This record gives sequence, structure tokens and C-alpha cells, in this order.
Amino acid sequence: PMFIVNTNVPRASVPDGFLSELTQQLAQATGKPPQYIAVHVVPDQLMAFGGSSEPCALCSLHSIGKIGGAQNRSYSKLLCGLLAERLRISPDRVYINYYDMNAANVGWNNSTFA
Amino acid sequence: PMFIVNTNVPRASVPDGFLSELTQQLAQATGKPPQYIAVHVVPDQLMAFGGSSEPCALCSLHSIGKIGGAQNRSYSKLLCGLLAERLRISPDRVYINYYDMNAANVGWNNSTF
Amino acid sequence: PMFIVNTNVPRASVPDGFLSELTQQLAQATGKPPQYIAVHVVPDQLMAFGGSSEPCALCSLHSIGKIGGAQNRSYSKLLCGLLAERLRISPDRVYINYYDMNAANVGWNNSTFA
Repeated sequence: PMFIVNTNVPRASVPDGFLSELTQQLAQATGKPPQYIAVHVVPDQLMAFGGSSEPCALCSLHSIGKIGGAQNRSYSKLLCGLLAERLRISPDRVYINYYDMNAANVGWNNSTFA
Repeated sequence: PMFIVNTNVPRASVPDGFLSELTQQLAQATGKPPQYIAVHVVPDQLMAFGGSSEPCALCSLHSIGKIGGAQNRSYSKLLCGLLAERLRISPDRVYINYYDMNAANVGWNNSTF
Repeated sequence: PMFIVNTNVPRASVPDGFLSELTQQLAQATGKPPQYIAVHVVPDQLMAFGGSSEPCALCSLHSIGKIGGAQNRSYSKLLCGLLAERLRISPDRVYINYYDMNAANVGWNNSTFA
């Protein structure tokens, strides 16, 4: 599972430890070992949401399985909460795209996960 | 709907109100209110198109529905037109990936659609 | 075909010619003229892989066709190979998401490829 956050919050507003927190929390939420989890945060972005440049985020969570109606609702509560607490972004200014990847469509270690 | 542009055009070349035009231009085409449109522009990128570092863009438009053959054609003419007009990028140096998102696969405001 | 690499390796560590090498190698690997190939490298990223900030990459390869189990394994060997050789990223610290795009879902030159 791979989590990417793109935001207009500045770099200095991203707390030390945020990447590890995401890692740990996603390992709890996906039930995957943290060794398999990748996280990526992109601050200082030129973005708008509803026409406004107030703090906002555009995110993606890719996983091989563990994607679904209820699961995605749970992930959205978790990740919006983290973005709200740590980056001071309102949950109604976050979008998170979920992608259920086929194992054959994820490369790693000179091959794929098929 | 969410539109993302990545481009090698420099930041200084992105004019005032660019994000704002995108958002308005986009509300119209999709049948969505501006309130909900998200836009993202990423200048100063290290990219090539056709092996050339002349101005170019790689973009994504995500929507829950309102994606299809004719619609994507129309969006393409719209967005290529703006990128050409505002960022001086030739239309034949732009790629736009369209994604029809399932509502259950879009999160927002602690839940999904 | 479109290849994107997001990495925490710094800009100065991306060697001269890398965008051209990627373009050339993907032309050979996909069977597609170089004029159709787009490449994008994003250094200096705030990333973690497996709860570590050692060099890593998160990548995507989009193609209209030319995507599948054996092809993707081949692409992963090639692309991890380049990332290890040129950017000193270990292949087990790379993910590559593969996307088989429908022609009607790729815009270009005021229209789509459909």
C-alpha cells in the first residue's frame, strides 16, 4: 500500500515524524507489515479546491486488495483525521483517490507481485 | 472532478488567475459546481516529451462519471486550449489521462461518495 | 507510454542524460517510436518506503496496451535496473504502478487517441 499526499500547506508545517506516523497507522489500517508501506508527502503545492487556496489536499491510496466500500470509508476517516490534526487541513478540503491494483500491475524488485 | 497538470514551464510563466480560470472552465464542462472542483499545477518539472525538453505537460482528470469518448474529446480541446493560451504549450506536447472513478473509491470529508 | 519517477534522491544526483536514456530504453522495451514517449523525474521528495527514508522511488508507467504480466515483469527489470545504476536506488525500494489506458481515455492534441 502506497499513500501520496499533495498539499498547499508549507513544508515547515509538516511535523517531524509525520511519514513514520502515516506508515504506522496505515500498517494498522491495512493489516500489512510496515516494510511494504510507502508514503509520500508533497507540500508547497499550487492548488485550489472549490476555487479557494485555503489549505487543502489531493491524495491517492494504492493497494493490492484491501480496497472496498467499507474499507475506503474507514481509511478516509483515518487519513482525514491525520491531515486535520497534523497538517491543519479541513476534512471537507481533502480528496483521496483509492486504487485496487492487480498484483501483476505492481512492479518491485525487478519483477512484479504476481 | 480533479485536474492535475505537471509541466516543465517555469513558475514565473504561470500567470495570475490560472487556477481560477481552470476551475471555472472546468465547472461548465463536467456539469459540476465550482465548489467541488479541485485543481493542481506543478511547474518547473524535469520532463521530456518525444525526447525533447520543449514545453510540455502530463495531466490527469479524475471524475466520478462524466467520462467517455465524446466528453473526453471535448475536455481535451478545452484543456489543451488553455494550456496553449496561458502556458504556451503546444497541444501535441500534452498528454491527459482520464479516469472514471467509482464513487466508493473517492474519499472526502471522512467518508466516501 | 508515459513514465513518472518520484524519488527522495536529490536533483544533483540525477545524471545528465537520464531523461534521454529513459526515453530510449522505453522506446526499445515498448516497441513505440521515441516521439510518443513521455518521461518525468521528480527528485528531492519527502518519502518513506518500509518506514525508512533511504533512497526509494514511487513510479508509474502508463501505456495504451503493451501492459500485462510478462511485459510488466520485463519493464520492472529494465526500470529498476536503471534506477539502481543511475540513481543508486535498491530495486526492493521501488514500486512501479502499471496502467493499461484505453485510447479513449488519453487526451492529446485537442482530442483523444480513440
